[PDB]
Amino acid sequence: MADYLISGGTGYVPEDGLTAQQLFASADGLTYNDFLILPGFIDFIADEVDLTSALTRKITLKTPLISSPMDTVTEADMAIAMALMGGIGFIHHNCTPEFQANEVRKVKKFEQGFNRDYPLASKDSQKQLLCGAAVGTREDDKYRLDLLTQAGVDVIVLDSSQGNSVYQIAMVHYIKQKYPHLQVIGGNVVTAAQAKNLIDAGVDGLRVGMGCGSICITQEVMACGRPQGTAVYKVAEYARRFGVPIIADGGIQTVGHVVKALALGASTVMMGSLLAATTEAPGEYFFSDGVRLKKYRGMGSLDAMEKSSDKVKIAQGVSGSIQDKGSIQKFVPYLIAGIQHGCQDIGARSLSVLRSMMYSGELKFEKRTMSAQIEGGVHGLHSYEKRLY
Amino acid sequence: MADYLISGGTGYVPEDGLTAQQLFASADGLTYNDFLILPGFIDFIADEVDLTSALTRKITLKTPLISSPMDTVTEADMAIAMALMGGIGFIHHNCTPEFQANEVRKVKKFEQGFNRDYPLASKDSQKQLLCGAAVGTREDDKYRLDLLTQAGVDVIVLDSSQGNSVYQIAMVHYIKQKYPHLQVIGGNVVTAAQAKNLIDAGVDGLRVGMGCGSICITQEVMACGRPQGTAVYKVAEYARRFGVPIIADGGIQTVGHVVKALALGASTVMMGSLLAATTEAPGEYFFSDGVRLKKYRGMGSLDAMEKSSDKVKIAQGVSGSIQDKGSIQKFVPYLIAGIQHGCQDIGARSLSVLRSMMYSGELKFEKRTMSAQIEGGVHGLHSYEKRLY
Amino acid sequence: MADYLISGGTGYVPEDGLTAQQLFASADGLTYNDFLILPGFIDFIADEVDLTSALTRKITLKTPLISSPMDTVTEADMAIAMALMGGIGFIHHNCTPEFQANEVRKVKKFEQGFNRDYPLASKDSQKQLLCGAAVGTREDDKYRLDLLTQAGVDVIVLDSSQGNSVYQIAMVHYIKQKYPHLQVIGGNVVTAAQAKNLIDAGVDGLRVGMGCGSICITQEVMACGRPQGTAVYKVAEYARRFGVPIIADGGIQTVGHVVKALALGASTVMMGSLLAATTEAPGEYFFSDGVRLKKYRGMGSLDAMEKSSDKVKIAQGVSGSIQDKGSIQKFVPYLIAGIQHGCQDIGARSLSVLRSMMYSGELKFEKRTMSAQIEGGVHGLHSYEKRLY
Amino acid sequence: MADYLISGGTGYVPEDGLTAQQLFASADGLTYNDFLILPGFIDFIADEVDLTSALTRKITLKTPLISSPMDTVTEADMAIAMALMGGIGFIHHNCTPEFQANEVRKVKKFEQGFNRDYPLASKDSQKQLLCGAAVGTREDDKYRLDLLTQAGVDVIVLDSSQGNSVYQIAMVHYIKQKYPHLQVIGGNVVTAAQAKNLIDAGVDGLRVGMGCGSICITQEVMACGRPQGTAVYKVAEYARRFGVPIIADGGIQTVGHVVKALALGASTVMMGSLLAATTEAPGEYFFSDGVRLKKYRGMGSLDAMEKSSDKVKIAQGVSGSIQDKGSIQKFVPYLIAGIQHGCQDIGARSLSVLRSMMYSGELKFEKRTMSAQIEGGVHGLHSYEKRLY
Ligand SMILES: NC(=O)c1ccc[n+]([C@@H]2O[C@H](COP(=O)([O-])OP(=O)(O)OC[C@H]3O[C@@H](n4cnc5c(N)ncnc54)[C@H](O)[C@@H]3O)[C@@H](O)[C@H]2O)c1
Ligand SMILES: NC(=O)c1ccc[n+]([C@@H]2O[C@H](COP(=O)([O-])OP(=O)(O)OC[C@H]3O[C@@H](n4cnc5c(N)ncnc54)[C@H](O)[C@@H]3O)[C@@H](O)[C@H]2O)c1
Ligand SMILES: NC(=O)c1ccc[n+]([C@@H]2O[C@H](COP(=O)([O-])OP(=O)(O)OC[C@H]3O[C@@H](n4cnc5c(N)ncnc54)[C@H](O)[C@@H]3O)[C@@H](O)[C@H]2O)c1
Ligand SMILES: NC(=O)c1ccc[n+]([C@@H]2O[C@H](COP(=O)([O-])OP(=O)(O)OC[C@H]3O[C@@H](n4cnc5c(N)ncnc54)[C@H](O)[C@@H]3O)[C@@H](O)[C@H]2O)c1
Ligand SMILES: O=c1[nH]cnc2c1ncn2[C@@H]1O[C@H](COP(=O)(O)O)[C@@H](O)[C@H]1O
Ligand SMILES: O=c1[nH]cnc2c1ncn2[C@@H]1O[C@H](COP(=O)(O)O)[C@@H](O)[C@H]1O
Ligand SMILES: O=c1[nH]cnc2c1ncn2[C@@H]1O[C@H](COP(=O)(O)O)[C@@H](O)[C@H]1O
Ligand SMILES: O=c1[nH]cnc2c1ncn2[C@@H]1O[C@H](COP(=O)(O)O)[C@@H](O)[C@H]1O
Repeated sequence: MADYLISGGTGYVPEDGLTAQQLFASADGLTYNDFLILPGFIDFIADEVDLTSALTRKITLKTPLISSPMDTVTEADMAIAMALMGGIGFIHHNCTPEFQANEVRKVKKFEQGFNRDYPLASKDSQKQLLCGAAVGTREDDKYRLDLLTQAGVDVIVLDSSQGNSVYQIAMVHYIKQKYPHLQVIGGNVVTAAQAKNLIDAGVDGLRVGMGCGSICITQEVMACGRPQGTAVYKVAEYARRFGVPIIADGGIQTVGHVVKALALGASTVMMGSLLAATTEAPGEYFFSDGVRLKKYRGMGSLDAMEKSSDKVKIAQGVSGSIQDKGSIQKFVPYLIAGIQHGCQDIGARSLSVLRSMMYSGELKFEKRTMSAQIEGGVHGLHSYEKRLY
Repeated sequence: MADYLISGGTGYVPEDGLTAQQLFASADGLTYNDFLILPGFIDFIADEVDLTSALTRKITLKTPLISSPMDTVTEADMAIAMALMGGIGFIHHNCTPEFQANEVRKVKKFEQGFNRDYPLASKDSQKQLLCGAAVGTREDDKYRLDLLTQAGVDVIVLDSSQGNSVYQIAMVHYIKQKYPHLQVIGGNVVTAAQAKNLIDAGVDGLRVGMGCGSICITQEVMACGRPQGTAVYKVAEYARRFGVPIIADGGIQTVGHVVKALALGASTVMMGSLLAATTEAPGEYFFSDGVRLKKYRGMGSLDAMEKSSDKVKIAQGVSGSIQDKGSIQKFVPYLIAGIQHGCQDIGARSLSVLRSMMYSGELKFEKRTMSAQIEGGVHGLHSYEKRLY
Repeated sequence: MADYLISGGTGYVPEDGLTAQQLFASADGLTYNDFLILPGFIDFIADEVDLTSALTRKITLKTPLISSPMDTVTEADMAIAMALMGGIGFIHHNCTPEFQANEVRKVKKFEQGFNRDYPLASKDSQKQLLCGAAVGTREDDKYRLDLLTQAGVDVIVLDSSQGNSVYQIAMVHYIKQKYPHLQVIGGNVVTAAQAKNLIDAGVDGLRVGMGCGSICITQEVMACGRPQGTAVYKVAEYARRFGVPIIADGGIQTVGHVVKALALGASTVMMGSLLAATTEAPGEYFFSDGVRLKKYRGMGSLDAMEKSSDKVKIAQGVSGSIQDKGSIQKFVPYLIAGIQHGCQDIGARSLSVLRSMMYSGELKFEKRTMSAQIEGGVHGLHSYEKRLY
Repeated sequence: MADYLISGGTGYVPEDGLTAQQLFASADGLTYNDFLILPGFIDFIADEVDLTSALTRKITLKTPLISSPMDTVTEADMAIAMALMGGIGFIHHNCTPEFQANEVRKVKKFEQGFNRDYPLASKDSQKQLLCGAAVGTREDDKYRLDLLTQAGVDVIVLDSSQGNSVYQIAMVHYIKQKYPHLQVIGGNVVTAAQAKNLIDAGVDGLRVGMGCGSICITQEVMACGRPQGTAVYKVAEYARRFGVPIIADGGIQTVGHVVKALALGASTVMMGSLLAATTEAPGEYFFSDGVRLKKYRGMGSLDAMEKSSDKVKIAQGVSGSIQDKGSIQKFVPYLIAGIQHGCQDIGARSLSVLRSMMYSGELKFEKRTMSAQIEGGVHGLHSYEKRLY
């Protein structure tokens, strides 16, 4: 019985798999599809799994999930639904300042019932729903920010492809002195050197990803960006040294990508395309080839840039369509159950525990070859029907 | 004279290829498609090749092949046919306890003739066919297990996606105390750390693979699993230290995948999709686009979970169809002859010899690039017809 | 302020140094002099440090220190003194069976006072001092073992240069069936492959080291042995999987070697030359060139083999002398204070905690070049006097 | 109990240490002092160890030991004694042809008794002692070789610092056509490329080492040679492909160097300095500072090149003295017992088995750091006396 004397509270666990530190040592360009998380020990049911998540230094959500500040994803209906599910939405800024402040006002005034329960409903002190908003880094964004702070916005995201700029750092120093209470997320960043300049400017969170988004062409136009899994791991590991949470933003096609982003050190995950074409996503449904579709586009797509408007405009995103997904109040419970089940197979009873296992090297990972990615999908069938829930 | 003095019973063999230990040192995600086994020396005919296989610590099969405990693969007709061919079948548990015990009873009472010959017919002491059954890890599975042990079941498989759980370890300790004679296979596991907890619980065999199965989506939903060749090699090497055989389960598309699974240290191989849509697989044939198909589905697909029905259910598998393959009594002889010719090209006269050559580093392997996998398949033709036998 | 959300109970610690696994990855021949342990965090005084140590599966000492079964180190006076200090002594077997049983009898009958205090005095259930004895693997050792078990010996060490033998495994099986209460330490071993056979034979502890001891010539005579730090790490890691403690035996010149041996996974440390030429070490003091010396010799030295006696005898050790060190009741408190201060600088409040930090990767090491070993000694002085306490 | 089914005749052995192939992969300059052989499993007594050794393609000695063709080591008294002990001696050629043929004649005419027993006495078909002789690669060496073959010499060594020459290859072709029965050892070589040219010329054995010998200065004069352990391993591995045995020549200070040389693939070991200053070594004893010494010198030392004398001669060796060792009939039994005990600790019951274990990867090695070489010698004593037997 005296095994406790020879190694204390450890006990022997066979070594198998790679720590996150080893998984990224090779300096390949790993994205979420390129690796798996190895199963752990299960000693809890999947419903016990705590999804409590830092959005910023001060704001805590009960679900890691965020709707992206895009004009085809997040206006007040999306922000209300995401808050009720225990995430948040950032109202997009491809609209007039007064329009965006009116969308924020609708979220802050919602009250519910003015039929279901929302035990994760992600409220502020006054029992109003939490709301985020995007702003740019121009001089008009100072006026927009006056209106949004008057409308009771809880958190601001500085909304750029490349947040490591004098323009953004000046905007951070301006917000943190004029509205010291206001939580500011800087971004986008993909390197620790970008993250250090915004953390030194005093941001309360970071938004991580460049390229990677489903509608994005920044990598093939600008040559610039990073494989998103590697960016999330590198920026989360840097931001963690300063107590700064990160949002893994863009490239999330599946529940398994969400679990990978959280496991690599993201505190929250931001989705455009996964929440696009829901009932709460702005714009109308339409039929093309007998499929109920809704528009979805990059904010640096030409039609997104033509709205509300150096002579030649470089596209950084595409405009397209996503098939109807139903309602956020149906889809986000599927994401929550999928995340909890993923955490349960991993043996983490909490997302804070999941990241603690990753940084301690208790959590183990495994690379996938191309043939392993084929083997991990559906293969060898004549036909099949992938109904996820 | 001098050769024996200078190096004993060795003699010089040029070094070429990698040992299994070197093949997996790189920590890539190798699956079966990612590597080849190098040819050895042939000094026997392929019909000399002994396919004798440990299923558990106590049970030996004269052939390595197992039918998977799936409701579209293994009821009594499959289990009878697989036993007569010298494998075994595990009766699925997506049915009431009395139905599954009646399927087991039909296997144990079969006798043959109540006409081919079955010199590998895989029988117990009383000359009844061997039968396996699946059970879960709930409290109803204790009653199910009582009925199955009354029906004379020879071996139990504990049937989970992630067998390293308190629920499963408790079910192992319960079976081994109440039914000490009964052989228990634990699983599914893909890591040695999972394998150690079930081997310490006292399982008699392990079932290896998570993801990998043709109908499986656990990797894209849960983020969790392993490339199956790597999982088989790692878990077989760990389980071997304790005298525990392993079943390589799922991702077997070809005879070459079976030979690879056995070469990597699997004692037996379990198939769903390769034995699905045979005459003995449960369910009816049907025609769609002029092809004779039969249903094949994951046990964690939604329509499989609906049978005999936490409000939102997460799919871990798809539902689909496989093209008709004929009869087990035709197809399993093709698998046996294919395994024997593979062993003959390798220079192993037995599967025990094959694994001994692998652990001693006598058996050599070679990685395949993507261009080598293309080169290894059919290429450069206008059209062709792949008639396998 | 929610830093706990982003990484749970870990918290950020800069990475510096190597884990023990990395320190031995290079496959150099590291001994204790070849590496340092890096300092940790101090949150306790050195006297709080708990030195409770497993000698075997069942026996616990309150100090990690053992006197070696050598005829110039351990008879009853050494064994009494080492037990009173909270270690143990193994009575040597280079004597008649009746003489060794009489030495053991003197330890078991001691009582104290028939005046310092001994709060670590390392007693049995009946409040007698613990005593070990050595035996060989011949047929006369069965009679010797009968006398020693009648004399009330608590633990047996099987005393060979190379314990992985049929002769030794047979002696283990013989002891464990005839004397099932009796604790057996196997050895000497230096590889996990040797440790496997003795652990499978059923030893309760292992003695680790071959060559390495101050009087050793086994390496330049037999070509056979291992660098002792590497042997301790590799055998302790293997033995830990089975709950078997290890004794790091030989090559301990300093307190820092003891702290290194314990950090590398040794449960206890065995000393010959460090405890030789104390007042309790057998044999007389003598003067040569004006220095008070006592004889110290290997048990495979020719004069040690000439005592109590294939015509040509191979020496495996030398015969020599050590300068007088005083008394065990003065020297072992210096070793204890040195071990506790080493643990305090490391940041481990217990030896069980120290090994837990090492296996978990929290304890970091650092290799020393030859120039770093020079820099870590006394250097650049005209003269100096190294008074240790 | 079917553990044989899962891995055949292998059985599980924990991997620990390096195979010889891995030990030399790093391309350091390992000599014998730089590595250890790890202990194996002992299932035999050391006297069972068979030391039967190929000298050439045709000649077998019962002991691996050869006296070097040096004028301070091997004339007829040494060659007789080495043959009676079950090695051989090569009579040196720093003499006139008639003198060397008379030394060979005395060995071939010896008979014994014209009283110990010599069960290893290393005779030819006619029950005469085996004798070797050296020759050079000049035209006078053709006449010398006529006389030596008339005197009944059994084996010739071609005696050069650098055997990969037109002069030596011509001499090999000349011997093999004029005396087809006569066994020829080529050398010295240290690379496989040198070995390939002499093996293609048709030598029956190789002599391996350049520098390394105790009296060597070839490395600091010529810049040319190899670390002897590495040379033995490389040349033995190459020569083994053709069934050619190797002599490891020079740098043998200890029994452990002999066991290392044999384990690295040497079939026999050649000694100068270890057999110098024995009673059978040519030259007289003399006293200097009260020590009974005998001269020992390199054959390329100036005073060795003066005997039997562009104009400037380069020393390749030193002239010196060795302390008296006694008689070959006392010392060679110590070498034999030391080799057998080293083999017993390693777990090889034969030298053919030892080399088979090394090439198959079963024999494991371990590098020594400088601090491990210190720890492996005598350390931490005031004084000591190293009596070897
Ligand atoms: N994450 C991505 O990979 C990514 C890539 C492209 C676009 N987007 C999104 O599309 C939208 C537009 O992105 P963007 O980066 O093109 O917008 P942006 O306004 O940040 O940048 C456009 C250009 O204006 C410059 N700029 C910004 N503020 C300035 C100031 N005060 N003075 C002078 N120049 C200034 C920028 O450096 C850049 O050259 C945002 O919603 C953004 O998140 C995201
Ligand atoms: N590739 C694979 O290995 C794989 C992947 C997915 C599903 N499957 C198969 O699909 C079927 C279902 O797999 P599964 O893992 O979903 O079934 P499962 O019943 O093992 O697990 C379902 C859930 O219930 C939990 N659970 C199990 N026993 C419990 C108990 N007593 N109390 C409380 N909670 C308990 C589990 O931890 C898990 O959260 C099986 O046939 C399985 O083999 C296999
Ligand atoms: N550093 C070390 O670990 C080391 C090295 C050398 C010696 N020593 C010590 O010196 C002493 C002698 O060591 P040793 O290994 O020479 O003693 P030993 O008795 O274990 O071995 C001596 C020889 O006898 C053989 N032998 C042992 N039992 C036998 C049996 N029943 N039948 C036949 N042969 C048998 C062994 O295999 C070996 O060849 C011990 O105190 C030992 O601990 C220790
Ligand atoms: N460690 C060693 O291997 C080593 C090193 C130096 C010397 N030695 C020994 O010292 C002795 C002398 O060695 P050596 O190599 O100096 O002797 P050597 O006669 O082989 O070489 C001396 C020189 O003469 C040349 N030579 C040889 N045969 C020739 C021919 N027919 N025509 C023209 N040139 C020819 C050689 O190439 C070399 O330049 C030998 O006993 C040898 O084994 C050994
Ligand atoms: O026009 C664009 N080009 C590049 N990236 C964009 C653009 N518009 C939005 N993004 C990014 O894409 C993310 C959404 O990606 P998705 O979830 O994969 O669809 C957003 O949150 C932005 O970071
Ligand atoms: O619903 C499911 N999801 C994931 N894996 C499954 C599911 N049902 C069965 N499996 C696994 O898939 C294996 C069969 O894989 P196949 O032989 O490649 O078709 C089974 O034996 C199970 O381990
Ligand atoms: O004759 C011998 N040769 C080699 N090792 C020995 C011999 N006798 C004892 N030993 C070992 O040396 C250890 C003591 O080493 P020391 O503490 O460094 O002096 C003992 O416990 C034995 O393992
Ligand atoms: O003059 C010389 N220089 C260098 N090596 C020599 C010389 N003479 C003999 N040797 C080598 O030294 C070996 C003996 O080395 P030892 O046994 O270490 O003393 C001989 O067999 C030769 O290969």
